[PDB]
Amino acid sequence: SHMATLKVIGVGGGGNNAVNRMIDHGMNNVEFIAINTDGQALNLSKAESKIQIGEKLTRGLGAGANPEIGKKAAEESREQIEDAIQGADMVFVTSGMGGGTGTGAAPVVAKIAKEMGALTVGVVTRPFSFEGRKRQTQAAAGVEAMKAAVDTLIVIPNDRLLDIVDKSTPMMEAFKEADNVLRQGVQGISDLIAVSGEVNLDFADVKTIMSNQGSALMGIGVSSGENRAVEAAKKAISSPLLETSIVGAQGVLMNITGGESLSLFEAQEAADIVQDAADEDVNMIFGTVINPELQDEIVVTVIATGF
Ligand SMILES: Nc1nc2c(ncn2[C@@H]2O[C@H](COP(=O)(O)CP(=O)(O)O)[C@@H](O)[C@H]2O)c(=O)[nH]1
Ligand SMILES: [K+]
Repeated sequence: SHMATLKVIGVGGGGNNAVNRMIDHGMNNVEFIAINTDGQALNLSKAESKIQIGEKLTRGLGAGANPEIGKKAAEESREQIEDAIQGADMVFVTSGMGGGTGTGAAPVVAKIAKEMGALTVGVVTRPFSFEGRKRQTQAAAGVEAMKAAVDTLIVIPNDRLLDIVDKSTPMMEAFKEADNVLRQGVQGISDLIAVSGEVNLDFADVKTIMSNQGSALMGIGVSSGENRAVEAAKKAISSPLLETSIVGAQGVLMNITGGESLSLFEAQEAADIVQDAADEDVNMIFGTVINPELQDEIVVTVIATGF
């Protein structure tokens, strides 16, 4: 009764890319769905479920950077999108904003998922500044449309990738770092749903922290040794890639996983790190999992909303 069905939906080129790379990484008990106008992109997708939208509009090509085409394509394929989502308790929609299919279709996909009762999370990118103003303006319109259609939204400005690379870092490695935001969020929620805790949080706690909230932060931190709880908590909340930082969070789900050495003192330390960084009076849903396979490692999972 506890095993909520999670689906990750990539919409458009960048979304499809993220799905392919997450499948390559390995991720079980999550169903992947690839949605695109671009038939050739879908032919290369590794997702078990593929939905080609807008064939009568685009003749099987991509949207050619036109959000109107992405929106029309998704609206006309509503039933096929519904069929793929059916059964979902939680849907993550990922897309690169600024082109046509992601910008236009991802908000339609999210609205369909929300009206099917799924807890609906968007994780989307904004374009690099070097792509120019029209891409950014189109992306802004997509982001606003996404915000209206999801329960929670995580935006990754691609310009932040320029903050974490050196002059040689392969573009594909930078893209994998952006992928981690979505992948680790999904994994942390999957683990929370599946693993019974000593202070047990479940999918109903996820729904409470995320339903109808707007901006969100999802983070995981892992540390060991001295100060592990503080360091893990800091890692969970500190991503350089996020538009929405922890500052201003008024609601937090925090789950700590450790071995039998997990101390009460360090749990409070981790909670205090999150509360202080939010710089608000935070309402916390606190959970603890004891994994005796763990020795000195501690894992802190954070979901923050209420901005
Ligand atoms: N981090 C990241 N950003 C991407 C990727 N592909 C594309 N983008 C970005 O997503 C934007 C839209 O590209 P797209 O290929 O998704 C256009 P469409 O949705 O029409 O297919 C691009 O302008 C670019 O900013 C990607 O794999 N990783
Ligand atoms: K649980």
